[PDB]
Amino acid sequence: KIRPECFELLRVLGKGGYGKVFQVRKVTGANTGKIFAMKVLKKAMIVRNAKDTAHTKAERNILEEVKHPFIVDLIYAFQTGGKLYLILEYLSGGELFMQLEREGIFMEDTACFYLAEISMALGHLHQKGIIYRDLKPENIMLNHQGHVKLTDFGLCKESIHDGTVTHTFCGTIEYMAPEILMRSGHNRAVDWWSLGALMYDMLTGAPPFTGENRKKTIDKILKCKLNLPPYLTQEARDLLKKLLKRNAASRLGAGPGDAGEVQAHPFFRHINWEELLARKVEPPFKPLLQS
Ligand SMILES: CCc1cncnc1N1CCN(Cc2nc3cc(C(F)(F)F)ccc3[nH]2)CC1
Ligand SMILES: [Zn+2]
Repeated sequence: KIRPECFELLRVLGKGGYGKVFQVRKVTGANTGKIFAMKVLKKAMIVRNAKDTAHTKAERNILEEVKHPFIVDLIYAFQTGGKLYLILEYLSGGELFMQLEREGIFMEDTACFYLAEISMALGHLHQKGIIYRDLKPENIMLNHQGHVKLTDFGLCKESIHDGTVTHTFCGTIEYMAPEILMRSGHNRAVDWWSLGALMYDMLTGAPPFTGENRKKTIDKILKCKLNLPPYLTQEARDLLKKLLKRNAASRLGAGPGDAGEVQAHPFFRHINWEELLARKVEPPFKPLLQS
């Protein structure tokens, strides 16, 4: 019978308006001593909002259904009279964002590795009719070995909440597709845009469309006049041009082949997809080894 007293609170990993994420230690039952991450959501801050209650139920359902090496695992889920609990696998490798901050710019082979693993998580989700929608570096974590882990499937993590309509404008919009920003309707092609923005950020040190303020940034994304730096490889530039297109339906990955279309691009010519999925490829960075 899984209950809050089954877990010892160790430390706070994140604090938002909707609740906290803890590192926890299981203290009862078979797994005694096992370390997990625990997300604790404030019911009363959710129960009033309609789209927030829906999103809370969706995260629960997605994570329980999905089993994939590059997507964070849900272990337990339970409720009390005021809190929702999610017990997820503890991931010790930090955020992808931290590795990018350390390095400034990734070498092509480094970027290629992360983008390739991401393309597989993305492909798996699309098979199940799930859309990720924001591939900003802070949404991607690394496991203890340094392999990719997609992890934001639930409520906005912020404390302030830009307006009270949606949660699009609460964090950075620098990796979101134009059609998300316009709310004109969208589909899985949004994830391939976003993979392109993350790629551009990895290879140049900054996202493709950044302005002084939020309005100028939005305007740059909608205009979608891509500036390809001339020192990227021919392969990297060709993939970026194909991912970062205003017209969603013409992006690489947007057709019937989905991840298959992106994976067949020459930028990924040195990737063995069976060995990658099996995690037999050594990551460029091993967080346990880092200082
Ligand atoms: C649970 C997956 C994970 C696994 N292992 C180690 N670290 C992890 N995370 C992944 C998520 N990450 C960012 C974060 N998400 C948040 C969600 C909230 C919410 F309560 F929903 F509002 C609050 C603060 C939050 N901070 C914190 C550490
Ligand atoms: Zn928000």
